[PDB]
Amino acid sequence: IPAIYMLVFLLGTTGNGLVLWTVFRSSREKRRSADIFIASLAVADLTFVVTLPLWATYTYRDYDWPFGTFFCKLSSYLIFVNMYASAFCLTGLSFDRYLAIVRPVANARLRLRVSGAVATAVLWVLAALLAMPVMVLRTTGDLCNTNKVQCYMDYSMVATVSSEWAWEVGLGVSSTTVGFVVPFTICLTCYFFIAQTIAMKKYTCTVCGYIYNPEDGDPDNGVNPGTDFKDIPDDWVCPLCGVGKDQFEEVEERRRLLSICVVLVVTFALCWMPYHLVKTLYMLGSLLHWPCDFDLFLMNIFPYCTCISYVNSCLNPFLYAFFDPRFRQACTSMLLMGQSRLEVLFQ
Ligand SMILES: COc1cccc(OC)c1-n1c(NS(=O)(=O)[C@@H](C)[C@H](O)c2ncc(C)cn2)nnc1-c1cccc(C)n1
Ligand SMILES: [Zn+2]
Repeated sequence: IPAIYMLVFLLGTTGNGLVLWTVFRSSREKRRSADIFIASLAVADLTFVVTLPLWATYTYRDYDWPFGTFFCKLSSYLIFVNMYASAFCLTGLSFDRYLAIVRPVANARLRLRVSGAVATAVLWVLAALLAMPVMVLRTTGDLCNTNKVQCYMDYSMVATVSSEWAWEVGLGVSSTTVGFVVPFTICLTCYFFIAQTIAMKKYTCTVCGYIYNPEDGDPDNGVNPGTDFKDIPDDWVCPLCGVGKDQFEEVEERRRLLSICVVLVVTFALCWMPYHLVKTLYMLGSLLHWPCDFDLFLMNIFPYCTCISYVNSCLNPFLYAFFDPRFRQACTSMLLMGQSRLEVLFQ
């Protein structure tokens, strides 16, 4: 348990430090549309790793904060700011893939570069405003131990004499809504509309090169616009060379940007679902009144839920090295940079 957290800090600073460097090293006119959200995700994951030496020492001494009041406020604020920001970056990535693949409006009216620049400014402004009450409510002090001080959320500042639970559940449910429920629903809607257009795959002639598009079809021969290639009558031949349906190959479009988007979302959902499910169940446990044995599990699973959420911060650079070919190409170029460095030092 303590050795695992120490490994995350080592893989986080070097991992996210590489991701941030690879995007910045790329040319001004050679940058991808998704790169603006990739760079912002790297900044969010990097600052998330900076809060680990404050959190790991706190867990070692079993809930003890020897840093201060301002450090308890800032670290807790940065943890939640980056919690919303990383989720909003994936929302931007999914919407970027939606506007490009689906295309709801005209190509000139879409403004993909403009929309991306607007979304990145709005997400960083929202993440700071939404996580703002966290910094205000967080304060250091003795709870029961007296000799050992702990950094906790003190609801007494805004709540009345009995509405202390109401604010914990009020801010708690909204955090799951803003940070997971709303972004994941947009993520699911984007993926659904993307798969909807892809559903009817293109077929190309291996003889002449006729690119059959299911959207346009072939109304000159009899194929209605919207007919799938498999739904086409068996008597139909190529309108350019007259070859059978058996001489056509399926267009397996190498959608690399969607592969980076899906993998990052799936891994995020696997690392954010146990943290958000245990939290919501604990908040609902006081209102719905769940059994004594059920609440005992959630209290012991939660410190491990915060562990797997920290894993996601250092797991992302590994995913860029397995599915993204652009990051793999810049990695080899980084060793070539070190090869010219050793060649310039001796010549
Ligand atoms: C803002 O970081 C903190 C700093 C110090 C202590 C903390 O506490 C565990 C957090 N913290 C908090 N506070 S909490 O809301 O008061 C929390 C204690 C809540 O009462 C609760 N829920 C579920 C159960 C079963 C019991 N009790 N919630 N999440 C995190 C967190 C931590 C690390 C990484 C991530 C992604 N998140
Ligand atoms: Zn043909």
